[PDB]
Amino acid sequence: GAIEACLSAAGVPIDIPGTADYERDVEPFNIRLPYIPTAIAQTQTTAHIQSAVQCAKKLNLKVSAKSGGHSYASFGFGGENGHLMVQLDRMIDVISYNDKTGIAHVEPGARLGHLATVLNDKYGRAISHGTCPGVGISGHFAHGGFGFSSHMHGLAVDSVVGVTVVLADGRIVEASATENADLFWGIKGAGSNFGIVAVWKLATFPAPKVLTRFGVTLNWKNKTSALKGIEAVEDYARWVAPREVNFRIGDYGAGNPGIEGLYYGTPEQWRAAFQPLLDTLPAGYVVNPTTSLNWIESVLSYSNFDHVDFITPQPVENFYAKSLTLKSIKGDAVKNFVDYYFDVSNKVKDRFWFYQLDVHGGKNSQVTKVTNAETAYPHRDKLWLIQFYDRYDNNQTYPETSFKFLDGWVNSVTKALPKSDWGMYINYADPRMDRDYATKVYYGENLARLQKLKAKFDPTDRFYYPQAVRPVK
Ligand SMILES: *Cc1cc2c(nc3c(=O)[nH]c(=O)nc-3n2C[C@H](O)[C@H](O)[C@H](O)COP(=O)(O)OP(=O)(O)OC[C@H]2O[C@@H](n3cnc4c(N)ncnc43)[C@H](O)[C@@H]2O)c(*)c1C
Ligand SMILES: O=C1N[C@H](CO)[C@@H](O[C@@H]2O[C@H](CO)[C@@H](O)[C@H](O)[C@H]2O)[C@H](O)[C@H]1O
Ligand SMILES: O=C1N[C@H](CO)[C@@H](O[C@@H]2O[C@H](CO)[C@@H](O)[C@H](O)[C@H]2O)[C@H](O)[C@H]1O
Ligand SMILES: *[C@@H]1O[C@H](CO)[C@@H](O)[C@H](O)[C@H]1NC(C)=O
Ligand SMILES: [Cl-]
Ligand SMILES: [Cl-]
Ligand SMILES: [Cl-]
Ligand SMILES: [Cl-]
Ligand SMILES: [Zn+2]
Ligand SMILES: [Zn+2]
Ligand SMILES: [Zn+2]
Repeated sequence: GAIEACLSAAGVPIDIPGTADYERDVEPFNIRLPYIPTAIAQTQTTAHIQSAVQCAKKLNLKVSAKSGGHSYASFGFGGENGHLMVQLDRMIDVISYNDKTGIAHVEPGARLGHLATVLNDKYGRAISHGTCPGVGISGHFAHGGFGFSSHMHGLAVDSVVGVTVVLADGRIVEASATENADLFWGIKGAGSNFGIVAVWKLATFPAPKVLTRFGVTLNWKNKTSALKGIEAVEDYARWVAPREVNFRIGDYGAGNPGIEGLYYGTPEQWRAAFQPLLDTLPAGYVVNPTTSLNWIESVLSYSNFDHVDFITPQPVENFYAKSLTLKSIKGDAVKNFVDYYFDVSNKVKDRFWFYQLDVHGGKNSQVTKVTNAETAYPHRDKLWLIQFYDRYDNNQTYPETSFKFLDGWVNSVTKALPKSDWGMYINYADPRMDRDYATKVYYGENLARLQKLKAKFDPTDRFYYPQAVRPVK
């Protein structure tokens, strides 16, 4: 048909329904949420991306880029059927590395494990990003990107010093502090809104040689212990936690919470640094043996796979997820959170679920050294980044009634807070919110500026998806 002909006329490779490449490319990470693009352009160059955007304009189509395909909402498809999908995941190279500056230029289809492998093995370098090796660089970096080096070195987005971008009108432009700084600001936290990033330009650091993985089995057997433990962790996070300590509270055992973390330094330095928290934890915790690691080893250690260099998708999952970013969990919020934890969550046994309470902000958190005004990322004044995840087996249907489980847990916290105290993180995209509400919680104090920038760069909503920022002149 018309779109296939258009793409082929411009030399853009297209997927053919029924072939291996098509089946691979069209499969969402979240199989709860498949969409059917009108066509898939499997791009190899910037020029391909550009030509694909031209065809979209010619045929009046919406266009969506898919990088690693990890959108919890399948937004890489456009979050609905019938978009032109620009499939980026064969564009995987570290294009160049400058050893005077430590800056790398990277293609937009490189996955985190692959990015980390190439930068380590070829250049001895590292970037602070997420833990999942199959996550795409573009979705991740465009909206933040949090992991076990973030307390020490900041968000994935904070490594970004420039981009090459294909705009809605087909132009290719550079953005950085010194050129299209307004576009640059939007790309850094809300990047899916403003074009298709074709090259990431990224500051790196020397790959650390000395790292310690640590863990604490909390043994919170009841509401009271959990309430006291979460209070104690917030205290340590807000006022004490050194830069070198990166951690979260996680429960993957419906009642077996643990601290997991990464410390920049030796096991003995970790213990001394963490002791103030261990001293205030409810009694009964058990400190796990530490593991000594270098950089590449730490990448493998938190990956949940037997390798990290992914150039293909990871196995798919079938799930629903939600998020919160909070100034503080103290007060009725934690009370309500723990009530639900014990009276509802721990009795949910028909599928796997977890929460993670990530130490995102706090006095010594590198994430907080950037303010909300400085990039699109709006969560700089939030101490907690919280993930809620609800997963069924791939041979089951996610039940229509199951949504109320995560909805109720999140409501347990939000009902206790003024709206100004909390947001939501679009890297944990939750499609069950209308366009206005979603963008309000995803972008906080930066939404109004983002709406203007949207009117400037994508006034026809060419890159539309249901939780894109609205263009408002
Ligand atoms: C599946 C998965 C997700 C994880 C995991 N671990 C995370 C972690 O340790 N920290 C985090 O901060 N986040 C974690 N996430 C969530 C991911 O961060 C998000 O799901 C990312 O958005 C995934 O990025 P990507 O794989 O590239 O997702 P896509 O679905 O392809 O696109 C997302 C979004 O971005 C737009 N987009 C893609 N490509 C571009 C370009 N080049 N330019 C502009 N916009 C782009 C898409 O259109 C879509 O809107 C661990 C696991 C296992
Ligand atoms: O769905 C598809 N889409 C991809 C993207 O076009 C096709 O790949 C191409 O197939 C071409 C034709 O054989 C090869 O020359 C080229 O190297 C290869 O990338 C693949 O054969 C086809 O099944
Ligand atoms: O953002 C994220 N997203 C993914 C979800 O897509 C999480 O993966 C989970 O991490 C858990 C903790 O290791 C595992 O037990 C679980 O099986 C695995 O799916 C990962 O820990 C988290 O950082
Ligand atoms: C919770 O567990 C702790 C551990 O012993 C205990 O002190 C406490 O009595 C238990 N329950 C309550 C309601 O405190
Ligand atoms: Cl094929
Ligand atoms: Cl809409
Ligand atoms: Cl709309
Ligand atoms: Cl308007
Ligand atoms: Zn590789
Ligand atoms: Zn306290
Ligand atoms: Zn393997």
